Amino acid sequence: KELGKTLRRLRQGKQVSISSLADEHLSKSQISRFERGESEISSSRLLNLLDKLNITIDEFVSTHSKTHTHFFTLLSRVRKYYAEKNVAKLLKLLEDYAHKDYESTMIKAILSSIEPTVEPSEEEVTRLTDYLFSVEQWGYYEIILLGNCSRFINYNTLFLLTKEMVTSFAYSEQNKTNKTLVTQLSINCLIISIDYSYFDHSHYLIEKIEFLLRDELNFYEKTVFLYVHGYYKLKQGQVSGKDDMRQALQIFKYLGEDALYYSYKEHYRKEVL
Amino acid sequence: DKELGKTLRRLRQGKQVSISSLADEHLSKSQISRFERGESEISSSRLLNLLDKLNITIDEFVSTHSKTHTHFFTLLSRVRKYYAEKNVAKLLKLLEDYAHKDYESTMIKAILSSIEPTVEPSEEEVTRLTDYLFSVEQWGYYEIILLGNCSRFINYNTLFLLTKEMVTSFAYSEQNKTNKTLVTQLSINCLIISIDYSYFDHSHYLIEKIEFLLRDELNFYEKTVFLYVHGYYKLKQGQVSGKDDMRQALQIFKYLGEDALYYSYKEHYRKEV
Repeated sequence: KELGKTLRRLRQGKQVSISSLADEHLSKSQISRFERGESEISSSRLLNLLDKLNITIDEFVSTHSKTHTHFFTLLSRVRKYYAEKNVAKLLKLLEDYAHKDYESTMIKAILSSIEPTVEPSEEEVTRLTDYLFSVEQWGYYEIILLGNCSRFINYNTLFLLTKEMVTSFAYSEQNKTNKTLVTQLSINCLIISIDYSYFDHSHYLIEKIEFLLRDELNFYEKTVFLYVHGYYKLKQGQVSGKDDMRQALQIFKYLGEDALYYSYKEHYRKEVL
Repeated sequence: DKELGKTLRRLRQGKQVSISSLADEHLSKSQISRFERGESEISSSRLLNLLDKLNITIDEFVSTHSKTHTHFFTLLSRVRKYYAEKNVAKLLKLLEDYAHKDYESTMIKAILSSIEPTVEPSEEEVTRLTDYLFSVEQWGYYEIILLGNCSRFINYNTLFLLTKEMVTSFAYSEQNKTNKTLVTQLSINCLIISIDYSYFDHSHYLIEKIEFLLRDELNFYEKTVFLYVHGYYKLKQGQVSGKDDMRQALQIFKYLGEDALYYSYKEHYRKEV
């Protein structure tokens, strides 16, 4: 509808003629009618055009519109209403997703942190975990659902799901945005393993987190891991973990991350001191 | 084409979705089948709608399909491999295969120069490259990677002016943020050069842009580098508190076990401070 106009603008900005893009299975008329909005074009031909023009399909669609993934839109709306503490609008979003079981479960799980009246039932959570167990390629969808619902999942199932998510990611194409989320959820499961004294699970998650952080930047996850791993060493007898936690606090302080600094500081004063 | 249908089927299979639930009055279930089998086409908007219905981000599609099926992505993966091995022989065979591709060959020669200084892009090649980058509608991954890898052969004044345009017009995706992160790094790199050449009006402009780019983001690595470089700017303006900023960034590197970064920034600190 308007995809053609986006293609024309980017194509012309690169000074690439339509005649230079045409070949045996892509004519100049097919490109022109698409750019003019007079005809659609096959997805394989668009991907061929974007490849010749060195435009990722992600850059192409995001230039056209921000409305192309309803799940990500739902996450941004929830992110907005949660910051506003807009209870009413979150419950309205819950009514929009009443026919979507997993999404409504996730909305109710997020809603509970600011309104204990709303809570996902155990049958709803079990349906979600059953879905996540049956998934063999963990994607952005699955990772976000687990992370935003982990508070209503028992530790045994949460650790089993985490291990399968990490394993599934290791055999994947290694999407970098998903890697970051998989790393953050593994650290969140590591925290709970240390607090509950499941040091066998803790040692396992530590080795996977180190693997996920290797040859990556991701200084935020490394900073959180420094604190959490030091917390593990403090409960294992090593007093050096106390130095690790203090260094992680200094990192938050030096970078002006006041919210993270004060959030971890009171945790350091409660469970360590 | 046929591989495109294979990608959508395994994506739909991984999400445990049936074809009748994806079908609507725009696309019948039988055509979804024929498309996955490579026996029929679908329009580009139908493909985008299918991915959204499957709750698969366009970034996920890029990493699972475009990464191994587009010219620029496969080129970068070969350059990274041959550069890591210092395989100058495999890099020139690459260049001869991309000799007809102008901007790609310019970048290959610019990267080969760091190991084999007899290879350099001509002044006519750089002018065509900067013409192109000055004239694009938006800065995508392709344009950002070109500037970052060829910046050694661009005079400072053009590099700064190109950096201004890149910051203003880069293709931004909220779900991904890969381009935004690269733009932040290249802006910090241009900031370092502006300080060494004592062009502090350019520096103060880049500082304000980098602070904006780091707002509402994590990116602790870029913030740690920016903390050092901003402290170097402060020191070069008589603000000796910049020394504290530079020492703090070095401590962040040391606490996180980033030895290559710690010693590299330490060496710069011991010389110029």
